[PDB]
Amino acid sequence: NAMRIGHGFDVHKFGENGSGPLIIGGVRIPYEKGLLAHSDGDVALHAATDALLGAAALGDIGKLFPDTDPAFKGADSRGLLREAYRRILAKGYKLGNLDITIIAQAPKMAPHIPQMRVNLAEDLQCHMDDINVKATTTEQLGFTGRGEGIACEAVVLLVNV
Amino acid sequence: NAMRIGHGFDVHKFGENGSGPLIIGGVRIPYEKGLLAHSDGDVALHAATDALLGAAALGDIGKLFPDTDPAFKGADSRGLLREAYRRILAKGYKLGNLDITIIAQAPKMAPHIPQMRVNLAEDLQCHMDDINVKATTTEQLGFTGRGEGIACEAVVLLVNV
Amino acid sequence: NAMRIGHGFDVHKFGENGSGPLIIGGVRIPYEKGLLAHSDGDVALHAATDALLGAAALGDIGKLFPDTDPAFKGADSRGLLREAYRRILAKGYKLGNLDITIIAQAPKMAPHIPQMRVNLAEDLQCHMDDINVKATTTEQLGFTGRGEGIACEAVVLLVNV
Repeated sequence: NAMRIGHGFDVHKFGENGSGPLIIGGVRIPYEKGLLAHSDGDVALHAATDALLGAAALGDIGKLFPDTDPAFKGADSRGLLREAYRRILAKGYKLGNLDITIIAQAPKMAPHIPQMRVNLAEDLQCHMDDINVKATTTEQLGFTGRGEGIACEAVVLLVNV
Repeated sequence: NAMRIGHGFDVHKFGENGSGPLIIGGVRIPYEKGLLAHSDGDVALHAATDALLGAAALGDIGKLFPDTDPAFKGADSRGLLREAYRRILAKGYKLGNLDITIIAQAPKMAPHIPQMRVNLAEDLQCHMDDINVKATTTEQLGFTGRGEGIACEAVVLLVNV
Repeated sequence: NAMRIGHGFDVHKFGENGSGPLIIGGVRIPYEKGLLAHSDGDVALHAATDALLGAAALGDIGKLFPDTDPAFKGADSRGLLREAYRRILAKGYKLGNLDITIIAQAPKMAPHIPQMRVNLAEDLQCHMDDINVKATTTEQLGFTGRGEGIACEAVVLLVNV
């Protein structure tokens, strides 16, 4: 039972032309709209969490932190990540590595990726070499391209201890 | 050559407002429309199969079970899964673990996941701990959100014997 | 640090009704439009590259080959792949296996997959058994289904040397 694979996927619709400014990978990114979600609305962490729990066959964030429950209204996605990893460790697994892809027309994710990596390496208690983050656009096609929300895909490897 | 990775992806358009009621992960889920496909139309099994065959570098379900061939009109996706695994075993591989994500606005996948896991653990001849299933919506965005079909992504790890 | 996982994702919008004819997985496929990209516009290689670099926590193709830089206007995606792998080897990793899924309504990818596999096995310097390629459509749904562009997802396993 040496190694386990996991996959995550999250999308959030953009809000009004208010503020937010969208938080992603625990980083506050200036933008003229934020994302609409029951929680912090951080698609990168949501997708990373789902990957982790999925690898551990623990379901997903829903299965750990009921979406219905008012205790998680606006809750910090970094907190959820951190709890999820505590459970994974409990079960005798440890992060191998993590690869994330943000899918967004705008804003540019590039400048914020180093800090995102810092946050995750901190949260999954590991060296920053086990964390990789990418962005791409869909060349203006589909709802991400039409500019309506952003999406995120994650892929994870867990190692036995 | 210790371990091999695989990825799958399937989508089916919804039919009329007839019946179906859609079958997914081998589970019959009540819903006012079913999916339109040449076979059973089970996106979770289709995507899981593709992942498995992909990891084994065996192509995909097309390469094993010609879509053109009338012998697979309405064929049980569980049967196809089962044959595909027989071939994978033949080649000296065995499931490590499987993680699936269903992408759908409605109906709720939650209540049916335990049974889906039972079906796969049965079919891939393994303990149910090596099988993980998740759902998410795309927050009403895109064709899954517009309610037009459902999509499924799968990720697999094969181990050498 | 035995094995590392990676994920890639690319999409390109179709051009006019001119020529192109679209190049994918290094194969020239007859079609009445080609893809619109700053480079060769080969979504299969782009996604494969991103997976590789992602597994190596090296960022993505952007981080190696600035999109802004005029030296990569129309550049061969096979060249980029090849350079990326040189860097991965430099860091003590080697391909385990690769699985790719092309997502397209038309044209049919089927007949070209053997040759695509030849190109990659050549480029990643390995036996063709470590390379798997698939296509699917989205049953005419979404922008791939509406026929507006094609998309590609890749998944990779790197082994330590």
